[PDB]
Amino acid sequence: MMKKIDVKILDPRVGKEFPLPTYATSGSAGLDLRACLNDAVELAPGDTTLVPTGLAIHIADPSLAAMMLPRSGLGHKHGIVLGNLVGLIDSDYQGQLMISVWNRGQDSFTIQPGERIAQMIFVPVVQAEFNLVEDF
Amino acid sequence: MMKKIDVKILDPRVGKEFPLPTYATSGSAGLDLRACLNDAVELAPGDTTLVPTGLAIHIADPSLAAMMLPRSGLGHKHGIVLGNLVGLIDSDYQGQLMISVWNRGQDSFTIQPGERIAQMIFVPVVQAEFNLVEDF
Amino acid sequence: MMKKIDVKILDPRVGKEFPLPTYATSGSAGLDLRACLNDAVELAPGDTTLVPTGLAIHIADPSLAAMMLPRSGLGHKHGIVLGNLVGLIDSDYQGQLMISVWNRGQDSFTIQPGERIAQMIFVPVVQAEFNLVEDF
Repeated sequence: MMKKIDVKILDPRVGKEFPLPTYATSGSAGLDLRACLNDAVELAPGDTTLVPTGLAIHIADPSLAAMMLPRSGLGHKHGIVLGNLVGLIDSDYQGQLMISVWNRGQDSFTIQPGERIAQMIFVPVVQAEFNLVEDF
Repeated sequence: MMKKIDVKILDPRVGKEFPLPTYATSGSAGLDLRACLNDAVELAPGDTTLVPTGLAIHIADPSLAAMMLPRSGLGHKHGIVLGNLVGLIDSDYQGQLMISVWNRGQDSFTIQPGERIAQMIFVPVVQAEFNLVEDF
Repeated sequence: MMKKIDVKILDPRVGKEFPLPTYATSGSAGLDLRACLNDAVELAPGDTTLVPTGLAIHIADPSLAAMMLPRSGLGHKHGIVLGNLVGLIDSDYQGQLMISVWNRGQDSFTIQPGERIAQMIFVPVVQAEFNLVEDF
């Protein structure tokens, strides 16, 4: 229920110090993304930080998009979610996948190099052709 | 535009004290989920709580996933949203549907037993097969 | 990869003072929505406001829904996101598209008339037919 998606590695630690993203089970809908950091980053309550993944994708098919969402436990239990809430990746975006991380909780939290911090899903998207009407 | 989805009832009050989820209209995209609580829960500004639904689903088809989102009025007018922002349910998750509720507002809010507190949609998902390239 | 969607203009400034929504590129997944305001609105940290778009859509096909999400830069860099996090538009909703805007940041921000403040995507949705089982 695949679609081949081209991926390029931007940081030499990817696949060496921490693995490439993989589906945990065959019924899994998302892939976990990990923090490609040189040093751990401490987020006080309310802070946001942009975390690199060391990866770039090229979806290429305009009928597909990817969405980045918070990991469920981390968001619910530690208040570690995305600063833009939900990240949308277009079929033509070819830059590095960067994760906006926001501490919406009451406690400081430290992101460690290689920690899984977000999940990404691939969903079909439709481009609307607007038909202007004066009344429905 | 259905797909039959297996559902199991975990709490005897479901369908008795509050009904099973149903689509409001035939053009409705989501189903409202209700709080299966013994007692009302009061959320001060900033608090989060995990609310049981008394329900479990088994999507089973790996081409489909479900997403849980805030109810629009409650989120915009009362600041009652999800602590993990958007909840993703995999085709192989078979445990109880649990809702992470967060009061992102300035006022306390009390969740009453049986109140509709989130909505869920079923969307097609694609599993990516990564093709490693050195350049796009 | 279109679907024709009926659109009705509710405010005479739309298409005159600021253009109708358009896909930036042919591989773009979302459309940016702009604030249809008479006066700029200043949001202090924590405030929410409901912003009209001057537009109404009628999806009409029950197999499609639209989702409204924060713009990535504005959400990550200025803390300007949606108060209901993610807005869902049903195939039968025919009222004006209204955007719940929340300042989740630490600074005040002023929304100017015509500014792009959210993005919308059209995604296929499936209506579940529940099959009650006592065990999976």
